[PDB]
Amino acid sequence: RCGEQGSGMECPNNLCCSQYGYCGMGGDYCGKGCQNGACWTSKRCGSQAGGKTCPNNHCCSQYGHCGFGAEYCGAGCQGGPCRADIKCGSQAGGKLCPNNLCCSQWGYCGLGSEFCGEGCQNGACSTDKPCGKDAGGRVCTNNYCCSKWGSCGIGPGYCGAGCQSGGCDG
Amino acid sequence: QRCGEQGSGMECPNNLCCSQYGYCGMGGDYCGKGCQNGACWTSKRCGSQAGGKTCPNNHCCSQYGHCGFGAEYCGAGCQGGPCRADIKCGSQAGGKLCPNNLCCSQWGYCGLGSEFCGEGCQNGACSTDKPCGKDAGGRVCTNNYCCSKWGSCGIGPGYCGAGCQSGGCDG
Ligand SMILES: CC(=O)N[C@H]1[C@@H](OC(=O)NCCCOCCOCCOCCCNC(=O)O[C@H]2O[C@H](CO)[C@@H](O)[C@H](O)[C@H]2NC(C)=O)O[C@H](CO)[C@@H](O)[C@@H]1O
Ligand SMILES: CC(=O)N[C@H]1[C@@H](OC(=O)NCCCOCCOCCOCCCNC(=O)O[C@H]2O[C@H](CO)[C@@H](O)[C@H](O)[C@H]2NC(C)=O)O[C@H](CO)[C@@H](O)[C@@H]1O
Repeated sequence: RCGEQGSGMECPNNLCCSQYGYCGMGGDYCGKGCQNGACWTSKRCGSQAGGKTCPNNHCCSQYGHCGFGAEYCGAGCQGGPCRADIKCGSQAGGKLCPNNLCCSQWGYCGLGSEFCGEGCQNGACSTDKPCGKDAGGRVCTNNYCCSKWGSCGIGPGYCGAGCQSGGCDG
Repeated sequence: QRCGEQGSGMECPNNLCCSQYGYCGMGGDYCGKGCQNGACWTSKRCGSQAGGKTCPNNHCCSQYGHCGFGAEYCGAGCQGGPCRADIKCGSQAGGKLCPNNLCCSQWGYCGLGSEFCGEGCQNGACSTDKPCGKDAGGRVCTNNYCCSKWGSCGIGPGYCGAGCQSGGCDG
């Protein structure tokens, strides 16, 4: 299942999540009731939608609609994989990258070893620095949960029993 | 309920990692060894370097065939996903299809949204929903989409199952 019926799961290759939480293509999926993917009626995002982000890594246009191509990812792009470089980190007042993108040592948002590897400042860093009581009490970035084992992440093993800090369950 | 191979190739929201066990999260247990999609610490391979495989989660395929985001991945040499360069398609570019079900606009560019998927859309996830099959003079869908017994194009058991007239029907 996808969307609401499956913890916000998204379909592969821009397939549409129907109102019943099934992946497909055509009116019964992409038409009325479409939850995510290549929905015929584009989702709202950005300033026009209270800062809401686009699903499926779609770009948020200057008009607050989700999609792909120059009109969405080009000039005035508000979110998603915008064509413009996106600044983050201590170079930009500690600004986080949206959608868990990694902030590189240089203060740019992205994914891949150049971003998530050595010097990664926030997001889905691969550096896996220890947190919690055995790490001076370092809290994770992005409000990620610090597990009882002193590692940062999201999931029952991080946010559940023994969660030391972050988005711990409650 | 599950992601990855445990959940019909399902993908996590917001680049969350699908663990080797088909659950969504962040950190080593999900993004580390066994990660299936999302922000895997070891980026998936794509493009020419990997048999033309496309990146999951709509990540960019860099010139070197690794999945990710940023100028290094979506900029110069980008082979797939939301590349920064405009992507040509349709009659303007020899009837080329768009990847990942993206719509080919009236102008022959790949994208998503009404400008691309609306009037004049040539292939991909067009919202124009033009008829197919016995009542459309035997016309077939683009992208090898299934034509349902009802005469509409799509993918799913209602389109590809019983009564399927053309496309990638079941069997
Ligand atoms: C982006 C956005 O948020 N769009 C909204 C918004 O949509 C619009 O506002 N649409 C207005 C239609 C666009 O008309 C505005 C004029 O644009 C000026 C530029 O010239 C227009 C035609 C030439 N553009 C063109 O041919 O673009 C193509 O080629 C370009 C290369 O030159 C390429 O960069 C573009 O990506 C191409 N665009 C397509 C669709 O192929 O509201 C809609 C209704 O709620 C909504 O559905 C839509 O999602
Ligand atoms: C990371 C970053 O912030 N890049 C920024 C940043 O870029 C720079 O600062 N670039 C200037 C030089 C970078 O600083 C040099 C030190 O960093 C070294 C990083 O290591 C790069 C080594 C080459 N990597 C490589 O080949 O990766 C490929 O193979 C890897 C191993 O298999 C694999 O993990 C990668 O995924 C591969 N990369 C790609 C793109 O496929 O600012 C730019 C604006 O000025 C901005 O556009 C750019 O996005």
